[PDB]
Amino acid sequence: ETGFVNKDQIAKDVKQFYDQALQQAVVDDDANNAKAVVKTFHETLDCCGSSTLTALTTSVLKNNLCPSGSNIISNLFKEDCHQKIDDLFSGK
Amino acid sequence: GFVNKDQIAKDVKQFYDQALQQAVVNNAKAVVKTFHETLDCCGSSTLTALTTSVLKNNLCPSGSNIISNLFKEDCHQKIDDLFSGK
Repeated sequence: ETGFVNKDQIAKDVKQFYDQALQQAVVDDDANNAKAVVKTFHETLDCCGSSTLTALTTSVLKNNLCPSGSNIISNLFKEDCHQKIDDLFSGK
Repeated sequence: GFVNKDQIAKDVKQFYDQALQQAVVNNAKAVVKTFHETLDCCGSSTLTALTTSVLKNNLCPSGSNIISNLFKEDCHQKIDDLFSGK
């Protein structure tokens, strides 16, 4: 209900939703929707991968799930998607 | 343990709507501006009066693109698009 949505919980749920989509996008060759979801998160939030899934990030990059210009080294110097999700809900 | 796409999209729209209300009347202005800039939108078709205030109070980013699609691609649509992968 509008007026009762908790910030910590919604941020947790969005991070979980993202992690679910990323895991499926990597493992499921027919997961056209999951791949589209993570591509949209990555482009919208300017991120690639998450801190809970660091061992996946190179597979994520290889399979063109991150925006142009994203690469292994450059991504190490960027915040991960979970931090970007926190920033969104915190207004930073 | 799965987060349902429709439920989380609904929750995020409600989170935005509350921030919009609070901003027009805390950190609500920063939250609204962040949503607007990140999602490339500036209000909601369901909250037209609040949308007017956003435009009068510089809480919306620049672009003919934003304005041409003010309600055609509003923040609720952008939130839907985020969770649906469009």
